[PDB]
Amino acid sequence: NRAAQGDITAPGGARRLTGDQTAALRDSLSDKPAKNIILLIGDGMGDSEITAARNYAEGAGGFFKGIDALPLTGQYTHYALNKKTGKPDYVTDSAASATAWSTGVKTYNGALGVDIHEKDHPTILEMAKAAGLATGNVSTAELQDATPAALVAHVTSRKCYGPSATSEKCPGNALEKGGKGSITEQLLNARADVTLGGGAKTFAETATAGEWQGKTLREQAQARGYQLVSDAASLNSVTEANQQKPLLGLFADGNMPVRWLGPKATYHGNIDKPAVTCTPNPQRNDSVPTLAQMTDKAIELLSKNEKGFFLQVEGASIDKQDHAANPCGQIGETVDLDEAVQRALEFAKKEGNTLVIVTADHAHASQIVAPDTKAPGLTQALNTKDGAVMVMSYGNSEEDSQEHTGSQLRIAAYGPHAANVVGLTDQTDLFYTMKAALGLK
Amino acid sequence: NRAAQGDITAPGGARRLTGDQTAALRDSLSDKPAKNIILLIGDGMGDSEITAARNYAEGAGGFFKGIDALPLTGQYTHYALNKKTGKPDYVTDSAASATAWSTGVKTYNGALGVDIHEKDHPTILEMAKAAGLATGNVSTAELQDATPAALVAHVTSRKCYGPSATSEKCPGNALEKGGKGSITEQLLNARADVTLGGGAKTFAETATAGEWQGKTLREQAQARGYQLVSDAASLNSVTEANQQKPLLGLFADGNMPVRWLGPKATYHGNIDKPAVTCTPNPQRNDSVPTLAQMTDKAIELLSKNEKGFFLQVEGASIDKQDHAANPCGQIGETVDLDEAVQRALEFAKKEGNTLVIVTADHAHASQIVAPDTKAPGLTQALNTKDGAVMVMSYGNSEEDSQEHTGSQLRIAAYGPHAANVVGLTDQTDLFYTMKAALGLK
Ligand SMILES: [Zn+2]
Ligand SMILES: [Zn+2]
Ligand SMILES: [Zn+2]
Ligand SMILES: [Zn+2]
Ligand SMILES: [Zn+2]
Ligand SMILES: [Zn+2]
Repeated sequence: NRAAQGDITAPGGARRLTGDQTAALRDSLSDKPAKNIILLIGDGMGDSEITAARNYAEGAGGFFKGIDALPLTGQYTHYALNKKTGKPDYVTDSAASATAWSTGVKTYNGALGVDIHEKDHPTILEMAKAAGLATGNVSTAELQDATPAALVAHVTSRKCYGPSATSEKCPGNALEKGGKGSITEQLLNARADVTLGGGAKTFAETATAGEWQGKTLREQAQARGYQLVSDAASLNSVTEANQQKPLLGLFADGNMPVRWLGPKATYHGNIDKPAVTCTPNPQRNDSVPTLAQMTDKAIELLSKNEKGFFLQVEGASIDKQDHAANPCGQIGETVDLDEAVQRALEFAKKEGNTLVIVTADHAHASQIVAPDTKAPGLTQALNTKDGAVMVMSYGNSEEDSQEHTGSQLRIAAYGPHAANVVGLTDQTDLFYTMKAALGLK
Repeated sequence: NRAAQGDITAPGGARRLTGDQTAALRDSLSDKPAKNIILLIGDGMGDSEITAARNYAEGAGGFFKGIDALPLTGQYTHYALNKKTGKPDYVTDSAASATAWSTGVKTYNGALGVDIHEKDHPTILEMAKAAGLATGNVSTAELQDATPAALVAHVTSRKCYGPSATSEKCPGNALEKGGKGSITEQLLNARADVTLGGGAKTFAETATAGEWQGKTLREQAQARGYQLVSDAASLNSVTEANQQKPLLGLFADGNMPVRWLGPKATYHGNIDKPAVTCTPNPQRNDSVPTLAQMTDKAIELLSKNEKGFFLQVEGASIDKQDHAANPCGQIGETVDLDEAVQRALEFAKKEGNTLVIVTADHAHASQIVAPDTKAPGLTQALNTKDGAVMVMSYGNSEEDSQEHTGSQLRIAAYGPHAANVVGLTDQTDLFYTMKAALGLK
């Protein structure tokens, strides 16, 4: 626990520590192998986003019981490459970053599972599976989106969702041109044991070539032995997931719905609008599983493999609501993630051989600023759990989408080999940390 | 060393790690006493600021040999308190934040060494000196400015530089009303062995009461046994500093000039103005010591003391140039600090009983964004060491001054007790960390 000790107005009352950490920390260090790994990604979840969520939901002196509880921490850099020059491109997108931690190679913005030369490289999930480990890939995004796609698809543009877009935009990748296929087709080939998220829509396309031609990708999935679920009760009734019967959960047509609703930040909104309180999203049907519920089932199913498992969990819409300049949506998706993280830590603490990592793909726009701020972008005032006003500012785009930022950001870990996130590292080190911790080749 | 391995375009070439860190970090873990501490603060130096500076000066895959080299890292919270309510104020100023790590108690914005009830609390410097340790206080700001002033002064507003402003803004601290006096008067009473910075201007005022009434604060210093220096050569030639002959250096009227010149960011500056390369500041005379040089003399003089020393070093103008939306200024001052950090680490590695800590008082405005960004605030394109463009954005104030932000930010450390900065901590923990490390009371 790292909440404030007591009365934050008094001496020592805002302390998060109760005693010397040296012994505890020594004891947090083990370089025995990891049997399992859970990687949780908050898309766009930089320190700022963590801090704003913490402040709103738990109070400034509060503590995220998942997010904030990983004891080994550092900062890592997630710059991409300029595709022509090979030089750094200081602000990555989700595809280049996800490619870095999943393959160990930098690449250009938009690219999945390929380097700047457009050459494929195998992913941590593929190398898990090859070693006979169970594999999970979970996200609140449409499953074609960069973050989950990067683990199972090798394509020259992240827009290559299915056959249609792939033919037009990744001709080199398209099945009918002899390539590996669209992101959705490659996802079906990769056959992780557990794949849960949104993105049903693209499954309605029919393949233009290959063994399942003329059939929707949904049909292909059924033809190939996959159990399809599409809501929380059907997911919960699944009793196994393996190579003979892999699980594919499709819980929405595009992105899964956000947990909280609030208004969009506006010009001078912290000055001209009253403070806001977020509310649970009245549009999110109770029958859509949450990210922690997706995470439960995935852990439950994968932990059955005696050899071990690799699991990626993405809180995808932190980023998407940060783009939308929607503090409540943004914060709620961070709360959402913290719940999934608690699940992971609770399994990992009891199992004892599980390395859990929590970070983001890149930083974002949202800034916490003073209540009287007069800023040129979009702002909004929030009433926090402390009963004070926090203002959030989105000040880096005049267009309709607040943009990523280049700042290094937090990475934290618990479990075997967690030492390797500490100090300054690069996103590509995380690939090798994962590879090594599981003893893969 | 945590530079990129090799060819950042190739598998594994952006890695910062050369192998498994578990055993190295184990060996970084000592709970034996610290004999000395050196605390370096980059004012306004958030993770974004570090990143921008590294990107520019060392390249994206580069490594600050000082700043980036401390092996035990975490993230800390620095929210202040509303004076009336006692609730968190999510964006601190430099006075509340420096009060927190220097006394271990939160306070309101603009307060120095006092809590929200205006009650004094002892500082780590005062406590060091009482235990017989040598003490230094160094900064590129005027020495009355919040960050250095917090170690030696107790006032209700940070604006109470000398007798003149203290009588009218901090009437309860004014000497003529029976208070402890202005920041400058209290600074002189506290009598650190070594005190170096700017702020000569205020020493020209005359005291309104007390033993040295009717004399200038400069004459008071002389009369009280202090050796006064005003430039690098005179500073170089000092051979001792102690309670009989304490050292006070005053190297500028107000703030010391910055190291680098470049133009101010402007609206659409990344688009309408060409890329900038920073150059050295023609206004900074060579006779002005640098922060590293100040740090050198300080370390050398203070290390005479057999029992130990406490030293704080502030790269103060990272913040001020962030305020002024001036990337070359901001970056130059971060490079300046990295040098002073190198001095400190070199000294700690050789002496081996010294805890060194590098952090910031709070986060700031500057954001690294994409080259074609169209932002509503102030931007600028810069040519980095990698021969690529980085754009920087200042997007949270339509006034002449860009504003602090509340994100938690990096704290890093090296030496005995440095475990206590790892994970999530509060800025007030840092006080207690320092205190227990030095066995103080
Ligand atoms: Zn992203
Ligand atoms: Zn994503
Ligand atoms: Zn995004
Ligand atoms: Zn400051
Ligand atoms: Zn300062
Ligand atoms: Zn400031």
